[PDB]
Amino acid sequence: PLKPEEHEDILNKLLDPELAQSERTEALQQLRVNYGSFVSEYNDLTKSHEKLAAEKDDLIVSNSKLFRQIGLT
Amino acid sequence: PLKPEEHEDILNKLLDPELAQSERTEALQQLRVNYGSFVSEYNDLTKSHEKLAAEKDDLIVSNSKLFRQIGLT
Repeated sequence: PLKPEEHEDILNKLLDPELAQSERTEALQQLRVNYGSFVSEYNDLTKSHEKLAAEKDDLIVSNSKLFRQIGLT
Repeated sequence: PLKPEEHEDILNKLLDPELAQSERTEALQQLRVNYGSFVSEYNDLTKSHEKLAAEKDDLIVSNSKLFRQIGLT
């Protein structure tokens, strides 16, 4: 969910070798939290889509058989 | 695109305050490389799951019409 820009700033902040240890730990924690959530959501759309796909496949085959008959007649 | 496990490794590597200044920028790049991808696949997936969703409902509709039609013959 973090806009590539927003995420970019963080990548920035972490560039500083002299960044406090408290603030750089905080930054890496946000990357973690955000990445975990992202993966989660992506993982849903991916299982939800895989299913939605299966249904489509059934229907394509089903209809291809029916359509072969609108031709018989 | 980057296994949670794989991303977890990077975030730990970057926690070390001593890490080689050249080296943290290197790894700090992957988080931008990978994050670029992710934001993409997720957008295409959403762009695709929308479309599939529609096609699915239409296949249902065209399945109903095909069937019913063959029955008139």
